[PDB]
Amino acid sequence: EEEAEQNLSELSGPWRTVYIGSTNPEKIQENGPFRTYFRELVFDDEKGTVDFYFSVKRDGKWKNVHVKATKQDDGTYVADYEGQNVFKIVSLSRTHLVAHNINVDKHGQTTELTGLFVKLNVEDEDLEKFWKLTEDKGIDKKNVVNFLENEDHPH
Amino acid sequence: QEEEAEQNLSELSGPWRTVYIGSTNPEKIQENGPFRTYFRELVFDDEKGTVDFYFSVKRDGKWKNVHVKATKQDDGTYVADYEGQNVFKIVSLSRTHLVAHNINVDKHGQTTELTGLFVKLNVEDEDLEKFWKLTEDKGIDKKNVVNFLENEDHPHPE
Repeated sequence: EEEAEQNLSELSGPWRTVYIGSTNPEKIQENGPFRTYFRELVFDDEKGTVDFYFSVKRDGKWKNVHVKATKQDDGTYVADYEGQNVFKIVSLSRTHLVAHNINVDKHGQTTELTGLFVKLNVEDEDLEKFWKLTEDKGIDKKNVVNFLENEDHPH
Repeated sequence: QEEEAEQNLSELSGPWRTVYIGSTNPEKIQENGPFRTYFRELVFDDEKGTVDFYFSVKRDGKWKNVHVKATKQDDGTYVADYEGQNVFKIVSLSRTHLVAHNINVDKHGQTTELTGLFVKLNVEDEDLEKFWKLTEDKGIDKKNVVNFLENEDHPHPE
């Protein structure tokens, strides 16, 4: 029985959107800029930044987008994406993230958003069980596909 | 003569995703292969002894949503029809992971052995309550919240 030491950087990895709510429905409608499907998040304690990787549809086409946010002394984060944004983490753990985002667009219109995201956790012993099983059946390592990374880097 | 297995897998139902899939025959999991399956959801029914699989596959340029129902056997294994006959065995399971071994026999009698690792997307009640309270605090109407876990308008992994 052992567990990895908790470090903010240990929260980095694949994350997925569960729910997103908005005071302005147009922002999260089909082709809305905030109807974002999360791919991965990278937390950096030393630089005080969070990098967001997500996908969103625009002009009927899916786009891969990266946004870097910077921590403020008040602990909140600022990011530029379809206007200015102030992002606040309401609850966080090894498995979930609940946040509140304030957006002011290029016309001075304000929208407040709430979101629930969850982390996809892959443990070491489970990976080991899969690999031992795979060699037991005589399957070559080049004969296995990583589905998780394909979803994290769609097109 | 082993004894009976007390099986309560009902609470493992929910959204699950594919992590890895290995195969003795590479053509089955390559692009356009019938076994390059992106899992979406698993529903276990302890009373009927079944498992329903919901997943997506791309067959010749188009994306397909597939539903497969499997049935347990005295054996402890499950059988299902999908691109042939299949015998599925759960080798390791827990609230978050499933490691399985599947044997497929296609229409030409060819036997393929596959291994797989799948992980569960677990959404806790404590966190769901926190989100709904916050949502209410900001005056957002429930009609204005989008569910991203069960939504047909999603991105393609390939």
